[PDB]
Amino acid sequence: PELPEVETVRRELEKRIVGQKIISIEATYPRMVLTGFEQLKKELTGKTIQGISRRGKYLIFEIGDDFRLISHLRMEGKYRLATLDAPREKHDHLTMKFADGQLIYADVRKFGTWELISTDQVLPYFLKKKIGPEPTYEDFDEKLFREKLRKSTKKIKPYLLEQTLVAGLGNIYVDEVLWLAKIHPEKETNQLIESSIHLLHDSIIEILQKAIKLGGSSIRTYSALGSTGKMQNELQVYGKTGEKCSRGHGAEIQKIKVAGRGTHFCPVCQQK
DNA sequence: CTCTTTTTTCTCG
DNA sequence: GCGAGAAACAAAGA
Ligand SMILES: [Zn+2]
Repeated sequence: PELPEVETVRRELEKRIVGQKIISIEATYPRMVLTGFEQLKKELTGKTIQGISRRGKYLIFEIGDDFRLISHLRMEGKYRLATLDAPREKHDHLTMKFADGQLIYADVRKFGTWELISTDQVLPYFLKKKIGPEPTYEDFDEKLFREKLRKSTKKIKPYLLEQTLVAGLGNIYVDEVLWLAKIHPEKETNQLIESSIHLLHDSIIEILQKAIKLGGSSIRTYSALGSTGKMQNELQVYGKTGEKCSRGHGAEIQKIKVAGRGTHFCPVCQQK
């Protein structure tokens, strides 16, 4: 997932598991708990979930006053809420059991991670990762953004993916954003002029907030939280190779590889 | 059979 | 520091 999908999951969990006491925690893949599964089981068992937050693509479970469980779903992680007698599925790895249901984490590729940290360590955790601002008009300052782009000869798509200019873009929404802002993904950032950077800044905010409003992009429906999204029906370029650009000049969307990633763009709208 | 494809961190030169 | 490439891992498709 990217930020809109994680925010969608966050909202669903907030409605369903806040106020619930954790009765037990069980793992079939304890190695994804990077701070140690037995420690996490010992500390969180019997605690009540107080809230669910998010920073960038990270989910933050607030559990008791003093603990934060930071979860990253990486490429394929999925949460679902099930009854206590639901059968195990092949790629289920962790479960938090409540009195009347359980929260199950599944991840086919085993990339997702859980980290238990203290409340007063959450802000340092994200500072150490150098995560950039949230994609909102209030937090995402164009002036700093502009200065960072000016100092770099990185290509704009990979620099946006780093999460340091702004948090939350992944491959789908960086392709959508650069098409909307009419910028080629291999454009060196120090060549962008002020008006392009302004359009890019606003396009990042608008695309991600639209995606959040529509419940994220679900390339299929699942048993899992966040699988009811509708943003996938609004994508203009991601996965649209060979289809016509929707601005209607008859150009086909093309797919290239940029810094190892599949990259979809309109060669008329997005000139190098 | 092999190769390629689908977030963050790691290696190497 | 940089960029390129690969790796953690699993499954599907060519
Ligand atoms: Zn176009």
